[PDB]
Amino acid sequence: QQSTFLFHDYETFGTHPALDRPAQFAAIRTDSEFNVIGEPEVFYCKPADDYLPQPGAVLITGITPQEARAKGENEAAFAARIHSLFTVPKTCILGYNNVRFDDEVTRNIFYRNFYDPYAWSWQHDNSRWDLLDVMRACYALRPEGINWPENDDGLPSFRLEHLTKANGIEHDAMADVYATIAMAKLVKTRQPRLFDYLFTHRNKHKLMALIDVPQMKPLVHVSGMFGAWRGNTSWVAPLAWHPENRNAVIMVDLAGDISPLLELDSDTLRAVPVKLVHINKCPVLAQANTLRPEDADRLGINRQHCLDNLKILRENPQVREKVVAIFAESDNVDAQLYNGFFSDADRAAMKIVLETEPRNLPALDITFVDKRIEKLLFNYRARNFPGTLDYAEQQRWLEHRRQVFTPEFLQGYADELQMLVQQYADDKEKVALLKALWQYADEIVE
Ligand SMILES: [Mg+2]
Repeated sequence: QQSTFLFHDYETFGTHPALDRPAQFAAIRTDSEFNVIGEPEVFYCKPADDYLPQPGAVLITGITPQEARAKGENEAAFAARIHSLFTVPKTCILGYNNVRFDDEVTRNIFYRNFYDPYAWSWQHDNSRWDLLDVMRACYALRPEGINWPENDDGLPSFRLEHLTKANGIEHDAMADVYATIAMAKLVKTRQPRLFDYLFTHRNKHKLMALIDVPQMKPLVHVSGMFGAWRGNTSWVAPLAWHPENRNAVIMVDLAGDISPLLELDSDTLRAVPVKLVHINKCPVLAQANTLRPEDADRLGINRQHCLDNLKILRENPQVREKVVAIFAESDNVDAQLYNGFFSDADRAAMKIVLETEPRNLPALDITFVDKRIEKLLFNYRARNFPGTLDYAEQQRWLEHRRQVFTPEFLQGYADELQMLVQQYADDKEKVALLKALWQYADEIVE
């Protein structure tokens, strides 16, 4: 294989990557230089009948539940197609905001449909990357040559549509994917060394090399959690590694007020200028001098304050033990991805479910230990393969739907639609989508 990039993007029916359902996936493969080498891959996911989309999401995407249902395949087949693209060897799977959103959608789709939620991103020399934190890093650290738009609040905006507009990039189903490729080419051209640096440091071992806990060696870190008001940037120092999470290091934000850290106990601590950096999540980290004096000035970052805090922290190493202590501590199976890793035996069993013909599942005679699996398998069969359900199973599914579609939920859904149709009365496209959402809800739930 040669190294490739797979740019992708989901449209979904709501904001929650587990509890809302996907609507559409789009992707295209490029070579290592961002030349398109594949065909556009665009397809839909039929939503199961235990779900109503968030009206807000449909207003954004323009994709109705009727359209995804008519054009889509079941989530099992949707998952299969995405897994086949993602597991091509030597693929860097990337998008725009995928680390915090799309990748969580992928993990949950794989989880619900009996794929490994994690292996795709690293096996066969694969990786992931995310152009959102690349753009944020450019603004903070190397803003030359790119136009940086402000939003209506007066803050720098990193919405993809704003950055393409501001930089002369033309921006159907493939719009977002092609815009993301355009942004990658933009940074590679205008900030070549930073682009190379950020690409190389997507690798967790390269990130590890930057981390010197004994010395509390300061680093620049660009993170959306720091806020657009300071260009999402600060100087941080590593205090300790997370006592449970092998991939998380506990950083102190040196720009913060460290008083609570010094003069408060770990229980009270559990603002507090502590954050986890997850080395498997493409965090932006670099040597402290990567943030140049002019840019620190521009972003309002106070170097002396950071250095004074760093000095205090180094002179008080008992703070390390303190922060380690901080981190030393629903019944919906769809929400339970992070309730733990499955055992080896359970993954083996789940693989048999995956590789068994849907018509043969009712007679499958395997054993699971993890308590999530019985429910995962029932939902998987009832959502994807409802013609294979026996009478008792149909009754179970009917009860499931009744438990989702509570009186409070249905009333609130009707209320939201009626509110939105008044609010958007002058937008004829939106009014039409809302009427479609009402009609779908009438069919599914009333
Ligand atoms: Mg997106």
